[PDB]
Amino acid sequence: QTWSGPGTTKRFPETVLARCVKYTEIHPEMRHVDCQSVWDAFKGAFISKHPCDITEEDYQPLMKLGTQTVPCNKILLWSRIKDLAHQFTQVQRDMFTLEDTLLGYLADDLTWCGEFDTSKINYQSCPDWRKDCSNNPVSVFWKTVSRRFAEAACDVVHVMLDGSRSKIFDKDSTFGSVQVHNLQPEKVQTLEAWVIHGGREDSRDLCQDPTIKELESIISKRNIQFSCKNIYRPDKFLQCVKNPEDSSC
Ligand SMILES: NC(=O)c1ccc[n+]([C@@H]2O[C@H](COP(=O)([O-])OP(=O)(O)OC[C@H]3O[C@@H](n4cnc5c(N)ncnc54)[C@H](O)[C@@H]3O)[C@@H](O)[C@H]2O)c1
Repeated sequence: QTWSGPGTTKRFPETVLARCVKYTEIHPEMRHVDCQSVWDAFKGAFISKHPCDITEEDYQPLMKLGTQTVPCNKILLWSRIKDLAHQFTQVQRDMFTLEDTLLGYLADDLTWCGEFDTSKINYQSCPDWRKDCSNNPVSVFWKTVSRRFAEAACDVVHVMLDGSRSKIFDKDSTFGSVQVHNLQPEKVQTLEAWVIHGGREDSRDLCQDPTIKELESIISKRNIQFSCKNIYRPDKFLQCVKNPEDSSC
């Protein structure tokens, strides 16, 4: 092991390519996209580069090719609750997480890195953001696209949070550290948090949690309004999303 983190996901190239093909077949706005070109831009960002010396500039060709206009008022951010967030947008096709854009979809759940001294993809190990270095191919990609997604948002921006974390709002998460600080005060009217409950019996009003007050305070300073909703039963939440024209929802 050079690095502490998992190596590049097996079949990474085929996977990105196949994801690109699938995405561009499904999403008509991205029909102009040449997936081979996308892949080549993606590779170019990290191949032959030291995996602790990646910059946002490295991903600019990919950002260019992956240019996508998402409805700015229909953005769902999330933190620590990836699965519910995606289940939600799979059904509420009106709304978009980052992983519902081409670039986020290409990269979701994947790891990748290269090596400085060669042009090969490193399937053995990749830098861990913590135990190794922060400017790695994965962390730099996610910070860049997460920032740009946040910059794109307008009107009411929603964020799904895991109410079972004990830092429900975590300043150190990508949401907390990058996206909160890149919501444009000129465009964003309200950030509304949906705090997802995840455990036994009748729960507190988690919108009163100190970390939520922290989030509210941060965003208020940025001249953006804050709203918060408890989602007490995520299972019933999704069921209501799947069939909304139904009493009890
Ligand atoms: N799809 C993703 O894996 C991804 C990663 C980072 C950020 N984001 C965007 O930011 C928000 C969620 O990120 P979050 O950190 O608040 O929630 P989170 O802590 O749950 O992170 C989501 C995933 O990204 C990984 N991750 C988080 N920060 C990372 C970093 N700096 N370097 C490498 N991997 C990292 C985590 O291990 C986890 O698998 C969402 O709005 C999302 O669209 C998505």
